Amino acid sequence: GSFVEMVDNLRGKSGQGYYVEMTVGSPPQTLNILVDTGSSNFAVGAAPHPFLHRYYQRQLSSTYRDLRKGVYVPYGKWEGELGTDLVSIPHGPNVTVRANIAAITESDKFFINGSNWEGILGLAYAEIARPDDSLEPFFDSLVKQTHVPNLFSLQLCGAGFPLNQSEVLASVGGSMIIGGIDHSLYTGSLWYTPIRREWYYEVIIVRVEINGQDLKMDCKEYNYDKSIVDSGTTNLRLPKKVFEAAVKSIKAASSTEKFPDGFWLGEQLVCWQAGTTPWNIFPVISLYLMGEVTNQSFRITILPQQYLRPVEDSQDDCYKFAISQSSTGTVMGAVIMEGFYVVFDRARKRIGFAVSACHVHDEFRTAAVEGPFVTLDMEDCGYNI
Ligand SMILES: COc1nc(N2C[C@H]3C(=O)N(C)C(=N)N[C@@]3(c3ccc(F)cc3F)C2)nc(C)c1F
Repeated sequence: GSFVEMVDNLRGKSGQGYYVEMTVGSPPQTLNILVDTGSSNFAVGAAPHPFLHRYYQRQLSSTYRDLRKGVYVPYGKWEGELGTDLVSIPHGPNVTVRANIAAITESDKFFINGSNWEGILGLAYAEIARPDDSLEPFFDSLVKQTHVPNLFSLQLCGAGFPLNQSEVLASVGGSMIIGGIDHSLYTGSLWYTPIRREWYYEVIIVRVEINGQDLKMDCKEYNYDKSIVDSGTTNLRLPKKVFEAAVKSIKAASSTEKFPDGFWLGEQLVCWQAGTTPWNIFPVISLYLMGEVTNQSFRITILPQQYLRPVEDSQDDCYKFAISQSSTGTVMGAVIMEGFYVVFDRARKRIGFAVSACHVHDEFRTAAVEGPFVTLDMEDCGYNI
Protein backbone atom coordinates (compact mmCIF):
# COMPACT_ATOMS: atom_id res chain seq x y z
CA GLY A 1 0.00 0.00 0.00
CA SER A 2 1.73 3.12 1.46
CA PHE A 3 5.01 2.93 3.46
CA VAL A 4 5.75 6.64 4.05
CA GLU A 5 8.40 5.85 6.68
CA MET A 6 10.55 4.02 4.03
CA VAL A 7 9.85 6.15 0.96
CA ASP A 8 12.95 8.23 -0.03
CA ASN A 9 15.30 6.32 2.34
CA LEU A 10 18.05 5.76 -0.29
CA ARG A 11 20.86 8.03 -1.52
CA GLY A 12 23.59 7.57 -4.14
CA LYS A 13 23.79 6.99 -7.89
CA SER A 14 24.27 4.17 -10.39
CA GLY A 15 28.07 4.56 -10.70
CA GLN A 16 28.80 4.55 -6.91
CA GLY A 17 25.81 2.53 -5.66
CA TYR A 18 22.65 3.30 -3.67
CA TYR A 19 22.80 3.08 0.11
CA VAL A 20 20.45 3.05 3.14
CA GLU A 21 21.18 4.18 6.70
CA MET A 22 21.52 1.33 9.23
CA THR A 23 22.57 1.06 12.86
CA VAL A 24 24.66 -1.70 14.40
CA GLY A 25 25.37 -2.46 18.06
CA SER A 26 24.44 -1.10 21.50
CA PRO A 27 24.46 1.91 21.75
CA PRO A 28 23.61 2.14 18.00
CA GLN A 29 26.44 2.96 15.58
CA THR A 30 25.11 4.65 12.44
CA LEU A 31 26.57 3.48 9.08
CA ASN A 32 25.58 4.00 5.42
CA ILE A 33 25.15 0.65 3.71
CA LEU A 34 25.09 -0.21 -0.02
CA VAL A 35 21.93 -2.09 -1.09
CA ASP A 36 23.18 -5.14 -3.04
CA THR A 37 20.83 -7.71 -4.56
CA GLY A 38 23.96 -9.38 -6.12
CA SER A 39 25.48 -10.76 -2.85
CA SER A 40 24.23 -12.28 0.41
CA ASN A 41 26.54 -11.08 3.21
CA PHE A 42 26.15 -8.07 5.52
CA ALA A 43 29.73 -6.76 5.63
CA VAL A 44 30.87 -3.49 7.17
CA GLY A 45 34.16 -1.60 7.55
CA ALA A 46 35.42 -2.41 11.06
CA ALA A 47 38.94 -0.87 10.97
CA PRO A 48 40.43 2.47 9.75
CA HIS A 49 40.61 2.91 5.96
CA PRO A 50 41.60 6.09 4.01
CA PHE A 51 38.14 6.14 2.29
CA LEU A 52 36.07 5.62 5.50
CA HIS A 53 35.11 8.50 7.84
CA ARG A 54 33.48 5.96 10.24
CA TYR A 55 33.44 2.23 10.89
CA TYR A 56 31.93 -0.45 13.14
CA GLN A 57 33.68 -0.48 16.54
CA ARG A 58 32.91 -3.93 18.02
CA GLN A 59 34.64 -3.06 21.36
CA LEU A 60 32.03 -0.27 21.88
CA SER A 61 29.01 -2.56 21.41
CA SER A 62 27.69 -4.38 24.52
CA THR A 63 25.64 -6.73 22.24
CA TYR A 64 28.56 -7.75 19.99
CA ARG A 65 29.05 -11.54 19.81
CA ASP A 66 32.30 -12.94 18.33
CA LEU A 67 31.77 -16.01 16.09
CA ARG A 68 35.63 -16.70 16.18
CA LYS A 69 35.70 -17.29 12.42
CA GLY A 70 37.32 -15.44 9.53
CA VAL A 71 35.85 -14.80 6.07
CA TYR A 72 37.95 -14.18 2.91
CA VAL A 73 36.16 -12.85 -0.16
CA PRO A 74 38.16 -12.47 -3.43
CA TYR A 75 35.80 -11.25 -6.22
CA GLY A 76 38.24 -6.44 -5.70
CA LYS A 77 38.61 -8.27 -2.34
CA TRP A 78 37.96 -8.08 1.40
CA GLU A 79 38.76 -10.07 4.54
CA GLY A 80 36.92 -9.98 7.83
CA GLU A 81 35.86 -11.47 11.12
CA LEU A 82 32.39 -12.93 11.66
CA GLY A 83 30.15 -11.98 14.55
CA THR A 84 26.57 -11.05 15.36
CA ASP A 85 24.97 -7.86 16.75
CA LEU A 86 21.68 -6.00 16.97
CA VAL A 87 20.87 -4.22 13.68
CA SER A 88 18.14 -1.68 12.78
CA ILE A 89 17.13 0.37 9.71
CA PRO A 90 16.06 3.86 11.05
CA HIS A 91 13.97 4.60 7.93
CA GLY A 92 12.71 1.04 7.79
CA PRO A 93 10.48 -1.38 9.69
CA ASN A 94 10.36 -0.49 13.37
CA VAL A 95 12.21 -3.65 14.48
CA THR A 96 15.70 -4.61 15.72
CA VAL A 97 17.14 -7.98 14.78
CA ARG A 98 20.13 -10.08 15.75
CA ALA A 99 22.11 -10.50 12.49
CA ASN A 100 25.39 -11.84 11.19
CA ILE A 101 27.99 -9.15 10.48
CA ALA A 102 31.32 -9.59 8.67
CA ALA A 103 33.62 -7.02 10.26
CA ILE A 104 35.95 -5.99 7.41
CA THR A 105 39.54 -5.71 8.70
CA GLU A 106 41.49 -5.75 5.35
CA SER A 107 40.37 -4.86 1.80
CA ASP A 108 41.70 -4.02 -1.68
CA LYS A 109 39.74 -1.89 -4.21
CA PHE A 110 36.45 -2.49 -2.23
CA PHE A 111 35.62 0.88 -0.59
CA ILE A 112 35.05 3.75 -3.10
CA ASN A 113 36.48 7.23 -2.31
CA GLY A 114 33.48 9.62 -1.91
CA SER A 115 30.70 6.95 -2.16
CA ASN A 116 29.50 7.84 1.40
CA TRP A 117 28.89 4.11 2.28
CA GLU A 118 30.83 2.00 4.81
CA GLY A 119 29.41 -1.47 4.21
CA ILE A 120 27.22 -3.64 1.98
CA LEU A 121 23.87 -5.28 2.63
CA GLY A 122 23.73 -8.47 0.54
CA LEU A 123 20.04 -9.15 -0.12
CA ALA A 124 20.29 -12.35 -2.18
CA TYR A 125 19.96 -15.99 -0.88
CA ALA A 126 22.06 -18.12 1.50
CA GLU A 127 23.41 -20.33 -1.32
CA ILE A 128 25.95 -17.60 -2.27
CA ALA A 129 26.69 -16.42 1.33
CA ARG A 130 30.37 -16.56 2.44
CA PRO A 131 32.12 -18.63 3.77
CA ASP A 132 29.11 -20.92 3.06
CA ASP A 133 25.29 -21.19 3.10
CA SER A 134 25.14 -21.76 6.90
CA LEU A 135 25.82 -17.98 7.45
CA GLU A 136 22.25 -16.70 7.54
CA PRO A 137 21.79 -13.52 5.33
CA PHE A 138 20.31 -10.38 6.95
CA PHE A 139 16.91 -10.55 5.24
CA ASP A 140 16.44 -14.23 6.29
CA SER A 141 17.19 -13.14 9.94
CA LEU A 142 14.78 -10.20 9.63
CA VAL A 143 11.90 -12.43 8.39
CA LYS A 144 12.61 -15.24 10.93
CA GLN A 145 12.76 -12.88 13.94
CA THR A 146 9.87 -10.45 13.15
CA HIS A 147 6.46 -10.37 11.39
CA VAL A 148 8.00 -8.46 8.42
CA PRO A 149 6.60 -10.04 5.17
CA ASN A 150 9.18 -11.95 3.04
CA LEU A 151 9.39 -9.27 0.31
CA PHE A 152 11.20 -6.04 -0.42
CA SER A 153 11.03 -3.57 -3.29
CA LEU A 154 13.51 -1.09 -4.78
CA GLN A 155 13.00 2.20 -6.62
CA LEU A 156 16.48 3.44 -7.65
CA CYS A 157 16.28 7.01 -8.89
CA GLY A 158 18.74 8.21 -11.51
CA ALA A 159 18.89 12.05 -11.51
CA GLY A 160 19.37 12.25 -15.31
CA PHE A 161 22.32 14.64 -14.82
CA PRO A 162 25.54 14.63 -12.74
CA LEU A 163 25.26 15.37 -9.02
CA ASN A 164 28.31 17.02 -7.38
CA GLN A 165 29.69 15.98 -3.92
CA SER A 166 27.19 18.20 -2.02
CA GLU A 167 24.11 17.54 -4.21
CA VAL A 168 24.49 13.72 -4.03
CA LEU A 169 24.50 13.98 -0.16
CA ALA A 170 21.40 16.25 -0.19
CA SER A 171 19.46 14.39 -2.93
CA VAL A 172 16.94 11.55 -2.60
CA GLY A 173 18.29 8.53 -4.49
CA GLY A 174 15.22 6.30 -4.18
CA SER A 175 13.41 3.89 -1.86
CA MET A 176 13.84 0.50 -0.34
CA ILE A 177 10.46 -0.73 0.95
CA ILE A 178 11.05 -3.53 3.40
CA GLY A 179 8.07 -5.90 3.68
CA GLY A 180 5.86 -4.35 1.06
CA ILE A 181 5.01 -2.52 -2.15
CA ASP A 182 4.39 1.23 -2.15
CA HIS A 183 1.94 2.09 -4.93
CA SER A 184 3.16 5.76 -5.15
CA LEU A 185 6.54 4.56 -6.60
CA TYR A 186 5.22 3.25 -9.92
CA THR A 187 2.68 3.85 -12.69
CA GLY A 188 0.68 1.27 -14.61
CA SER A 189 0.72 -2.43 -13.78
CA LEU A 190 3.24 -4.68 -12.06
CA TRP A 191 4.27 -7.68 -14.20
CA TYR A 192 6.00 -10.66 -12.60
CA THR A 193 8.72 -13.01 -13.81
CA PRO A 194 9.55 -16.24 -11.84
CA ILE A 195 12.76 -16.40 -9.79
CA ARG A 196 14.35 -19.38 -11.64
CA ARG A 197 16.43 -20.49 -8.65
CA GLU A 198 17.08 -18.95 -5.22
CA TRP A 199 20.81 -18.02 -5.16
CA TYR A 200 21.19 -14.78 -7.08
CA TYR A 201 17.86 -13.24 -8.14
CA GLU A 202 17.97 -15.33 -11.34
CA VAL A 203 15.48 -14.68 -14.18
CA ILE A 204 14.91 -15.84 -17.77
CA ILE A 205 15.07 -13.43 -20.78
CA VAL A 206 13.13 -14.86 -23.77
CA ARG A 207 13.55 -12.14 -26.48
CA VAL A 208 15.56 -8.95 -26.99
CA GLU A 209 14.61 -6.03 -29.29
CA ILE A 210 16.46 -2.83 -30.28
CA ASN A 211 13.84 -0.28 -31.48
CA GLY A 212 11.40 -3.19 -32.03
CA GLN A 213 13.94 -5.09 -34.16
CA ASP A 214 14.44 -8.65 -32.89
CA LEU A 215 18.09 -9.39 -32.02
CA LYS A 216 17.06 -12.90 -33.32
CA MET A 217 19.56 -14.93 -31.25
CA ASP A 218 18.81 -18.40 -29.77
CA CYS A 219 17.25 -17.27 -26.40
CA LYS A 220 19.69 -19.53 -24.49
CA GLU A 221 22.42 -17.00 -25.48
CA TYR A 222 20.61 -14.24 -23.49
CA ASN A 223 20.86 -16.34 -20.29
CA TYR A 224 24.34 -17.81 -20.76
CA ASP A 225 25.33 -18.75 -18.06
CA LYS A 226 22.61 -16.94 -16.07
CA SER A 227 20.60 -13.71 -16.01
CA ILE A 228 20.32 -11.86 -12.67
CA VAL A 229 18.89 -8.60 -11.22
CA ASP A 230 21.78 -6.83 -9.39
CA SER A 231 21.49 -3.39 -7.70
CA GLY A 232 25.25 -3.67 -6.89
CA THR A 233 26.26 -3.54 -10.61
CA THR A 234 26.14 -0.20 -12.45
CA ASN A 235 25.65 -1.37 -16.06
CA LEU A 236 23.35 -3.54 -18.09
CA ARG A 237 25.93 -6.35 -18.71
CA LEU A 238 25.36 -8.83 -21.54
CA PRO A 239 27.06 -12.11 -22.50
CA LYS A 240 29.90 -11.53 -25.03
CA LYS A 241 27.96 -12.75 -28.11
CA VAL A 242 24.77 -10.85 -27.10
CA PHE A 243 26.82 -7.69 -26.37
CA GLU A 244 28.44 -7.89 -29.85
CA ALA A 245 25.02 -8.28 -31.59
CA ALA A 246 23.35 -5.57 -29.42
CA VAL A 247 26.14 -2.98 -29.92
CA LYS A 248 26.05 -3.58 -33.71
CA SER A 249 22.25 -2.95 -33.67
CA ILE A 250 22.55 0.14 -31.33
CA LYS A 251 25.33 1.56 -33.60
CA ALA A 252 23.14 0.96 -36.71
CA ALA A 253 20.08 2.66 -35.12
CA SER A 254 22.20 5.70 -33.98
CA SER A 255 24.28 5.79 -37.23
CA THR A 256 23.43 9.45 -38.01
CA GLU A 257 26.20 10.26 -35.44
CA LYS A 258 29.56 8.41 -35.27
CA PHE A 259 30.96 7.66 -31.77
CA PRO A 260 34.54 6.57 -31.01
CA ASP A 261 35.43 2.95 -30.17
CA GLY A 262 36.20 4.03 -26.57
CA PHE A 263 32.56 5.22 -26.11
CA TRP A 264 31.12 1.81 -27.13
CA LEU A 265 33.59 0.10 -24.76
CA GLY A 266 32.10 2.12 -21.86
CA GLU A 267 35.48 3.83 -21.19
CA GLN A 268 35.14 7.25 -22.85
CA LEU A 269 32.53 9.92 -22.31
CA VAL A 270 30.58 11.61 -25.15
CA CYS A 271 29.53 15.28 -24.75
CA TRP A 272 26.90 17.54 -26.34
CA GLN A 273 26.21 21.28 -25.97
CA ALA A 274 23.92 21.90 -22.93
CA GLY A 275 20.42 20.54 -23.54
CA THR A 276 21.16 19.16 -27.04
CA THR A 277 21.63 15.43 -26.21
CA PRO A 278 20.11 13.70 -29.29
CA TRP A 279 18.06 11.15 -27.32
CA ASN A 280 15.86 10.47 -30.39
CA ILE A 281 18.76 9.00 -32.44
CA PHE A 282 19.39 6.28 -29.81
CA PRO A 283 17.07 3.26 -29.76
CA VAL A 284 14.87 1.90 -26.98
CA ILE A 285 15.85 -1.59 -25.71
CA SER A 286 13.21 -4.20 -24.80
CA LEU A 287 13.94 -7.28 -22.73
CA TYR A 288 11.13 -9.89 -22.74
CA LEU A 289 10.90 -11.91 -19.53
CA MET A 290 9.18 -15.25 -18.81
CA GLY A 291 5.68 -14.64 -17.38
CA GLU A 292 3.94 -16.41 -14.50
CA VAL A 293 1.34 -17.99 -16.87
CA THR A 294 2.33 -20.88 -19.18
CA ASN A 295 3.40 -19.64 -22.66
CA GLN A 296 3.16 -15.99 -21.65
CA SER A 297 5.90 -13.31 -21.47
CA PHE A 298 5.97 -9.54 -20.91
CA ARG A 299 8.51 -6.87 -21.88
CA ILE A 300 10.36 -4.08 -20.08
CA THR A 301 11.54 -1.21 -22.31
CA ILE A 302 14.31 1.20 -21.45
CA LEU A 303 15.38 4.44 -23.02
CA PRO A 304 18.84 5.87 -23.76
CA GLN A 305 18.09 8.08 -20.65
CA GLN A 306 18.64 4.82 -18.71
CA TYR A 307 21.58 3.27 -20.63
CA LEU A 308 23.54 6.56 -21.14
CA ARG A 309 24.97 7.31 -17.67
CA PRO A 310 25.43 11.06 -16.89
CA VAL A 311 29.01 12.00 -15.94
CA GLU A 312 30.75 15.36 -15.38
CA ASP A 313 33.14 16.48 -18.19
CA SER A 314 32.19 22.76 -18.87
CA GLN A 315 28.45 23.34 -19.43
CA ASP A 316 28.18 20.34 -21.78
CA ASP A 317 25.89 17.36 -21.03
CA CYS A 318 28.17 14.27 -20.93
CA TYR A 319 27.53 10.52 -20.69
CA LYS A 320 29.17 7.11 -20.66
CA PHE A 321 27.65 4.09 -22.47
CA ALA A 322 26.35 1.91 -19.57
CA ILE A 323 26.01 -1.40 -21.49
CA SER A 324 29.04 -3.67 -21.28
CA GLN A 325 30.24 -7.22 -21.94
CA SER A 326 30.05 -10.04 -19.37
CA SER A 327 31.63 -13.57 -19.21
CA THR A 328 29.26 -14.45 -16.26
CA GLY A 329 25.84 -13.94 -17.87
CA THR A 330 23.39 -11.05 -18.15
CA VAL A 331 23.38 -8.56 -15.26
CA MET A 332 20.39 -6.21 -15.01
CA GLY A 333 22.25 -3.51 -13.06
CA ALA A 334 21.33 -0.13 -11.64
CA VAL A 335 21.02 1.66 -14.99
CA ILE A 336 18.16 -0.84 -15.94
CA MET A 337 16.67 -0.80 -12.41
CA GLU A 338 16.49 3.02 -12.63
CA GLY A 339 13.71 2.65 -15.20
CA PHE A 340 11.55 0.50 -12.94
CA TYR A 341 10.08 -0.17 -9.55
CA VAL A 342 11.38 -3.70 -8.84
CA VAL A 343 9.57 -6.04 -6.41
CA PHE A 344 11.69 -8.87 -4.94
CA ASP A 345 8.77 -11.13 -3.93
CA ARG A 346 10.71 -13.88 -2.14
CA ALA A 347 7.50 -15.29 -0.58
CA ARG A 348 6.06 -16.03 -4.07
CA LYS A 349 9.47 -16.72 -5.79
CA ARG A 350 8.95 -13.94 -8.35
CA ILE A 351 10.26 -10.50 -9.35
CA GLY A 352 7.87 -7.71 -10.31
CA PHE A 353 8.55 -4.79 -12.67
CA ALA A 354 6.56 -1.62 -13.17
CA VAL A 355 7.43 1.73 -14.77
CA SER A 356 9.15 3.86 -12.10
CA ALA A 357 7.47 7.13 -11.04
CA CYS A 358 11.08 8.54 -10.97
CA HIS A 359 12.47 7.30 -14.35
CA VAL A 360 14.20 9.85 -16.63
CA HIS A 361 12.45 10.35 -19.98
CA ASP A 362 11.60 12.98 -22.60
CA GLU A 363 8.32 14.32 -24.03
CA PHE A 364 8.31 11.73 -26.84
CA ARG A 365 9.16 8.36 -25.21
CA THR A 366 8.79 6.71 -21.83
CA ALA A 367 10.03 3.46 -20.27
CA ALA A 368 7.38 0.71 -20.39
CA VAL A 369 6.27 -2.61 -18.89
CA GLU A 370 3.80 -4.31 -21.22
CA GLY A 371 2.14 -7.64 -21.82
CA PRO A 372 1.11 -10.32 -22.31
CA PHE A 373 2.83 -11.88 -25.35
CA VAL A 374 2.46 -15.49 -26.45
CA THR A 375 5.98 -17.07 -26.18
CA LEU A 376 6.68 -20.78 -26.65
CA ASP A 377 9.32 -23.14 -25.13
CA MET A 378 10.52 -20.52 -22.61
CA GLU A 379 12.15 -23.19 -20.36
CA ASP A 380 14.58 -23.83 -23.33
CA CYS A 381 15.86 -20.24 -22.81
CA GLY A 382 17.33 -21.25 -19.45
CA TYR A 383 20.96 -22.41 -19.43
CA ASN A 384 22.11 -25.64 -17.68
CA ILE A 385 25.73 -26.81 -16.83
C1 LIG B 1 29.03 -8.12 0.92
O1 LIG B 1 29.62 -9.41 0.75
C2 LIG B 1 29.96 -9.77 -0.50
N1 LIG B 1 29.97 -8.87 -1.46
C3 LIG B 1 30.12 -9.33 -2.72
N2 LIG B 1 30.19 -8.39 -3.70
C4 LIG B 1 30.63 -8.60 -5.09
C5 LIG B 1 30.76 -7.18 -5.65
C6 LIG B 1 30.43 -7.15 -7.13
O2 LIG B 1 31.29 -7.37 -7.96
N3 LIG B 1 29.12 -6.90 -7.48
C7 LIG B 1 28.82 -6.80 -8.92
C8 LIG B 1 28.12 -6.81 -6.54
N4 LIG B 1 26.89 -6.85 -6.92
N5 LIG B 1 28.43 -6.63 -5.24
C9 LIG B 1 29.78 -6.34 -4.77
C10 LIG B 1 30.11 -4.84 -4.76
C11 LIG B 1 29.16 -3.90 -5.14
C12 LIG B 1 29.43 -2.55 -5.13
C13 LIG B 1 30.67 -2.14 -4.72
F1 LIG B 1 30.96 -0.81 -4.75
C14 LIG B 1 31.64 -3.00 -4.31
C15 LIG B 1 31.34 -4.34 -4.34
F2 LIG B 1 32.29 -5.20 -3.92
C16 LIG B 1 29.95 -6.99 -3.38
N6 LIG B 1 30.29 -10.62 -3.08
C17 LIG B 1 30.33 -11.53 -2.08
C18 LIG B 1 30.55 -12.96 -2.47
C19 LIG B 1 30.16 -11.12 -0.73
F3 LIG B 1 30.19 -11.99 0.29
